[PDB]
Amino acid sequence: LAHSKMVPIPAGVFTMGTDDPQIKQDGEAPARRVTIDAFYMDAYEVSNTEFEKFVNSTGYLTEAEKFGDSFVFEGMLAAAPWWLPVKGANWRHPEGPDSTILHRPDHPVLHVSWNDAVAYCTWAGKRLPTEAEWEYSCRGGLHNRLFPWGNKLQPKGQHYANIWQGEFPVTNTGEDGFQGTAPVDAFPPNGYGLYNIVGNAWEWTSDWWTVHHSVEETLNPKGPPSGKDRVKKGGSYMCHRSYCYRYRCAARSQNTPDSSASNLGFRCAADRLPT
Ligand SMILES: *[C@@H]1O[C@H](CO)[C@@H](O[C@@H]2O[C@H](CO)[C@@H](O)[C@H](O)[C@H]2NC(C)=O)[C@H](O)[C@H]1NC(C)=O
Ligand SMILES: [Sr+2]
Ligand SMILES: [Sr+2]
Repeated sequence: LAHSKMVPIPAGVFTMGTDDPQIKQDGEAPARRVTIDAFYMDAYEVSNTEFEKFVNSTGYLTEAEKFGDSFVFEGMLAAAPWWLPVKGANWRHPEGPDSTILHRPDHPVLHVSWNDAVAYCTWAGKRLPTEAEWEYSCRGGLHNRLFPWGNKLQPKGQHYANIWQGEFPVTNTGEDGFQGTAPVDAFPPNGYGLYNIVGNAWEWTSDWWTVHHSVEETLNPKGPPSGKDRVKKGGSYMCHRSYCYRYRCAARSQNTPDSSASNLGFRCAADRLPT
């Protein structure tokens, strides 16, 4: 297991966003041409084992631990009735006090805030990716497709990402092999070597959130200089077309940087290889 390994994302120009927005309120449009310099992206979402190495090294206490609660999806025991603030829910106890990560060391770390993610990535000699880096990487060398792999949800009748099957929120059939999270190395990689870029855990990016984008061509854009929420990408194991079609690379959502939840993690990026 090399779950802190990075892959080289090649230099290129790509179309960020879409002129066929599916969630218009989220500023998926307009499509815009963005140039990205070559850099490195973590192949995997940061796992419990990998975060535990960080915590072991630094003593870091996450914002959820200090606040004393975090958001948990009701189905596995607020922004929606199915999100409950649970006392003692944190990265070690993802559904609250009497849950554990002992049996899921290779699953993505959860209940990590934007600040927690920055702390980890910087500790690791890395950083968060920008939204544009994240989206470019998500698209995996394909142009204007819905998903990392193309436009079909189940190409060749195969599951390609961990999202919801069944009637949300009452019934998760586990058709794709996982009701909650999957191991960070589950499912096929995309064209650049990334696993679970869409689905599984949401991923923080460095950008402040806005819904107002120009069509001007940009180079290594960093997002707006100010805001109140940071951008997160890719959707999660909770997402279903019926209520939440956010497992597309162009999709985007937000949370305040001190926020944490049972479907939200991250991966790191770097300009160059670290030690
Ligand atoms: C984080 O630190 C803990 C505590 O040191 C590690 O667990 C110990 O690891 C040693 C060495 O393999 C074992 O002999 C002990 O049995 C473990 N102690 C306990 C109380 O579990 C743990 O492996 C570290 N985590 C990571 C991801 O490196
Ligand atoms: Sr699933
Ligand atoms: Sr993901």
